[PDB]
Amino acid sequence: ERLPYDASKWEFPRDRLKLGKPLGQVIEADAFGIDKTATCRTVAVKMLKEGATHSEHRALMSELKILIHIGHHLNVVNLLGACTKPGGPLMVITEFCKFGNLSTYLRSKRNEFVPYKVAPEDLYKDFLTLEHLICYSFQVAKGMEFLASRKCIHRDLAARNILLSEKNVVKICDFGLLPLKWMAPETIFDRVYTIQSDVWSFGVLLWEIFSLGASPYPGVKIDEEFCRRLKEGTRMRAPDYTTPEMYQTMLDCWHGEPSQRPTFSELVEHLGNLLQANAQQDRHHHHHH
Ligand SMILES: COc1cc2nccc(Oc3ccc4c(C(=O)NC5CC5)cccc4c3)c2cc1OC
Repeated sequence: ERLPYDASKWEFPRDRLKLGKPLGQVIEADAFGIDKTATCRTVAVKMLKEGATHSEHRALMSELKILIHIGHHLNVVNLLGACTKPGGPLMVITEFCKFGNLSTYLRSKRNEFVPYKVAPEDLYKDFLTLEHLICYSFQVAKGMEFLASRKCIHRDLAARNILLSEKNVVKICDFGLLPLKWMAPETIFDRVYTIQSDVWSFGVLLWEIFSLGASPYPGVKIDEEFCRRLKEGTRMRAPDYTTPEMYQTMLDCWHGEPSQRPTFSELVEHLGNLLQANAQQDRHHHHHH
């Protein structure tokens, strides 16, 4: 809230928005002239319900200022404008990501997956591959490195909070706002949220990605015994689409001591190298077959 609000730069006229169908509250809409292109654009709008508690108002208002303060980054949902002046409801507008959350998307591609491609490639039009999985991981790491470098803590980093746009570009959203499955031990037992606890979560996210949309800790009940084992040191087993290195990155993220966990910067470099390693390998697979 301390943060300022430049209406000149962000305010957008309400009658320039055509509110469409709901998505989640979040609504799909068309905005005319929302950006320089002065064209029509599909956008996602988060708005307050009729007569919302003045608490929900500043809540959504701070959501808008967080976005304005954080700034722009390709891997973080982009703020396009807002309706804050009197005359209608408060609305925060962001770019639209047509494919939705990464989790649901990955689940829908389980029958359309191959670790890598070889000619004839049309046998794999729009197929998910290891490069895709590692690439999504890389992008989210960069987004997190971006948020972290700004003292911003996600608090709920999971696949459902990752959105997918055109050309396999993923974006982080709903930051700084059961979920026990993504919470680090210290967050559960001490209620402590740090950048390092977001790393633990990144670990669960990795698992989601390499399980192609699976729910973490399958078959396990989330009770006292579950939390205890998390403390004892017990960890999920490798997911079905993981590579050896990736599962170790998960384990690293799930280190008991927060300080011993990798930083998002380290993770960006690591996943970056994995991505290249995979590409080289793929070039060979592709060249000899
Ligand atoms: C096709 O399905 C969807 C596509 C979507 N594409 C883009 C954005 C969507 O919802 C969102 C997600 C996060 C925010 C935040 C925000 O992240 N605020 C925190 C930054 C403080 C602030 C303001 C509006 C938002 C709209 C979408 C929702 C969908 O359905 C659920």
